[PDB]
Amino acid sequence: KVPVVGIVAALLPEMGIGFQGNLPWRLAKEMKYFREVTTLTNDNSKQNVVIMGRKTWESIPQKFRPLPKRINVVVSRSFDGELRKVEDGIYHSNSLRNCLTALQSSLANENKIERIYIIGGGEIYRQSMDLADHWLITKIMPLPETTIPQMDTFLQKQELEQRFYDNSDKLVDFLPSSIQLEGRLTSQEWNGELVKGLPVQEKGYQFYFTLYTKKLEHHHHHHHH
Ligand SMILES: NC(=O)C1=CN([C@@H]2O[C@H](COP(=O)(O)OP(=O)(O)OC[C@H]3O[C@@H](n4cnc5c(N)ncnc54)[C@H](OP(=O)(O)O)[C@@H]3O)[C@@H](O)[C@H]2O)C=CC1
Ligand SMILES: COc1cc(-c2ccc(C)cc2)cc([C@@H](C)C#Cc2c(C)nc(N)nc2N)c1
Repeated sequence: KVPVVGIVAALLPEMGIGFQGNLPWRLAKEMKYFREVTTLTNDNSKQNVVIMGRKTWESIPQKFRPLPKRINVVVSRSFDGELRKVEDGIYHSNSLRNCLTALQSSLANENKIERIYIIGGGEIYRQSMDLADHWLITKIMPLPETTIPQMDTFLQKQELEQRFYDNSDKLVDFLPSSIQLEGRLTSQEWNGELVKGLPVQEKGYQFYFTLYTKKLEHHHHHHHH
């Protein structure tokens, strides 16, 4: 009932997302996008949830966690169960799946979560292909004289493009309405792939804000009593 949206910054063509527990770039504009998208709501009385694996949590600088103005959920298999408040702004869960079911109960949530953002990392994203309704992927490309950074963690692009289609034409409409983007929508070929979205450049990189949406499903079974 509440949308589940994975959100990620990935380097094309491998969709690399990390190296040695850290982001492989430092892009203030990309990070600003991430902040605004996850923080902002259309309804002023709601907040978003951000869910992340334990290793991702531990890599966020300590001055900046928990992420402000969002409900933070950290998942670890060594936590107690399925959704527990441990500090102001921090929930622990021992289960990505059960945590999502729990967050979705209108009795627990009072219909005051707008969206649930899944914010990483590799392990968590692997498991979220079947859980997310949408993906906000920042598609990052090294400009001509930019060294490709070393990377060790990757989005599952195969499974991605299996389950989802590039719905970037509807990106602007999908974002919370107060966000302001400086690009206009833009299709560009890059190493043999169509890259469609809203362009920025910063440091040695060009990047596009894109939206992926679940492909239409055939009606095989509805459960009847
Ligand atoms: N480019 C981007 O947009 C982003 C990139 N990243 C990158 O990803 C990398 C980190 O990814 P990765 O190492 O895979 O780690 P994760 O952040 O995905 O954390 C993995 C941990 O989460 C816990 N966990 C995983 N699945 C479950 C589950 N189903 N239920 C309960 N707990 C679970 C486990 O914790 P435990 O071991 O304690 O039991 C596991 O070791 C870093 O390089 C980081 O920079 C991260 C966020 C964004
Ligand atoms: C892997 O180490 C990390 C560090 C930070 C971080 C770094 C610096 C500061 C000042 C604040 C937070 C954030 C993250 C995670 C939570 C992220 C992210 C994410 C992004 C930047 N962009 C997009 N598009 N999606 C994301 N999930 C990880």
